[PDB]
Amino acid sequence: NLFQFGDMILQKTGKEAVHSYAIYGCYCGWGGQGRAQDATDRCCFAQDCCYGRVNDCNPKTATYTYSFENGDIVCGDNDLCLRAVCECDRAAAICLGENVNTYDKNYEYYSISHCTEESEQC
Amino acid sequence: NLFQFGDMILQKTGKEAVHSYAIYGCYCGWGGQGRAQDATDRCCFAQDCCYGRVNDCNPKTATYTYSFENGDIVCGDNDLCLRAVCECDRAAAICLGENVNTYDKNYEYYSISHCTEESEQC
Repeated sequence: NLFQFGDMILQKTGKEAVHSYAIYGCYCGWGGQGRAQDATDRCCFAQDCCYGRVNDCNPKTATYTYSFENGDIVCGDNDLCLRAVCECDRAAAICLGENVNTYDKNYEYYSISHCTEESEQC
Repeated sequence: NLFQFGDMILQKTGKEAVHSYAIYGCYCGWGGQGRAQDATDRCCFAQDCCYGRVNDCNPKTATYTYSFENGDIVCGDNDLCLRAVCECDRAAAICLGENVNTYDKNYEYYSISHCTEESEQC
C-alpha cells in the first residue's frame, strides 16, 4: 500500500512522501498523464508500468510484508500479488533514492494544466 | 487517469484535487491502510474497491473518454476497462461532491502514523 511505499521512500530519500512525492510531477502520486518531467517522475512512471503487470490485487491497498535488512528492502511475501506489488515499490524507492539529487520543488503540485503532453508508454 | 478524476472533482466540489483530496485522510490520493476518517475518505475507500473490480488496465494511467452533459458526468468508452474506470471515477466524484460540506482540513497530509488502525474491507 502507498503508506508502506512511503516508508521505503523515507528510508531512501529522507523525505516524507505526503509532502513531496505524493504531488510531484506528472506521475508521482496523483497523476497519470503528460510527460514525465525528470528522472524522479520517470521512476514513478516505470512503477505504474510495474503495477500494470502485477496480477489480481489493488496495489494501492495491497498490504504486503517487507523488512529493511541493514538498508536493503526485502519483500517477504509468498503470495504472488502482494509480492509483486512489494517488488515494484522496492524498485521504485531505490530509483527515487538514486535521483533525489535532482528533485525539483518546482514540480510539486503539478496538475492537469502542466501535464497535457501525450502520455508516456510502458 | 487521476488528472481526469481531478477534473470531475473540480466540477463537483470546486476544489483542486492536488491541494486537497490528493493528500486527504487514509484513503484519498496517497494512502491505502487504516480507517477511513470520515464520509469523504469513505468515498475514496469505496472507489479503491471499485478499481479492484475493473479488469485489465491500470486505473491510475488509463485515459478514458468522458464529458459533462450539463453537470452530469457521462463516460463514453466502449472499451470495457476504460469504461469501468471512468464509472468508478464518476461515482467517486459525485460522492465527494455530496460530502464536501464535512470536508475537514485537519485530515490533510495524513501519513502512516495517523493510519495505523486495521484497514477497511471491500
